[PDB]
Amino acid sequence: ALDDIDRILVRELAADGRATLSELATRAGLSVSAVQSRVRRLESRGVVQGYSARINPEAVGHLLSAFVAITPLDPSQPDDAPARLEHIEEVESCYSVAGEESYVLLVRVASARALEDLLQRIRTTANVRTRSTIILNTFYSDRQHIP
Amino acid sequence: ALDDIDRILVRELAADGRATLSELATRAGLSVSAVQSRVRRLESRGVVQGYSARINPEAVGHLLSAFVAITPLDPSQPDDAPARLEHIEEVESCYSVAGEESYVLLVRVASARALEDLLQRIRTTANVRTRSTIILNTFYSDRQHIP
Ligand SMILES: CC(C)C[C@H](N)C(=O)O
Repeated sequence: ALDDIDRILVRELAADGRATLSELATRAGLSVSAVQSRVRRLESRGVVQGYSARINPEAVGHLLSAFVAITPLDPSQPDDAPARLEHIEEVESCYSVAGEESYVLLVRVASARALEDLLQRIRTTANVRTRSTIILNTFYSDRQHIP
Repeated sequence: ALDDIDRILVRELAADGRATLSELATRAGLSVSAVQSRVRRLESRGVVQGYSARINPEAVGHLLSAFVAITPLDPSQPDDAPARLEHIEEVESCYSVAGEESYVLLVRVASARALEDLLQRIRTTANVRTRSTIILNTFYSDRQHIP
């Protein structure tokens, strides 16, 4: 249930998550109260999940990033791997995936040696084997597309 | 350097892109002017790159997401696939990687049949082979860590 106004809003907020209400209003042709109200509804259905500064991972110390695919050492009991890895701050994303492995993580770390220590924490806390793909360079990311 | 006032600043902004200059400055131990100018140098030094709302992709009609691993077919040609694909909009992310493939893409798409289309386009436009891994579920996605 996304009408055209909602599409302009989510599209403007994808590009600028700090658009103020007056800017959005005068872009959608609405009152500032109507915008507030539409935005609130977007947030409470789960259309807008939240708002974030896009931080440069190199500037804060994360010089190495990697994809880690993980697969349960014993796939019999149901899977708590996402829940159990939620406590590891260096895991930034966690997806379940079709094919041979069961999840892919994106992980960020200070160095090669910090990566090896983190792979150990991952194997032990979710009881998983790991396959690691170091990222060499990010050309662009999160380029969110509203059709 | 990142003066750890700067650290409490980027942590607060990573979890809330719409925190306001006022509510920051408090939990920061500063003034709505100090806080305010700092944040402008953070965007200047490329430490915060942007602000974005986090849009749920299913809610806007991206029912299938995928990692698409790509390798150029001819190594006598310049390897420019990131630039070559930058105009295709359903490629949300592009990374060069150290593993089997040269790059990894994250792609979002309407349906299994639209993915087939998109892959064929990726292949004919960069000049690549594709190997894709279907995302079943996002448990959490860019939860940025600041040490
Ligand atoms: C989500 C996973 C436990 C499923 C498995 N990797 C498959 O492709 O069938």
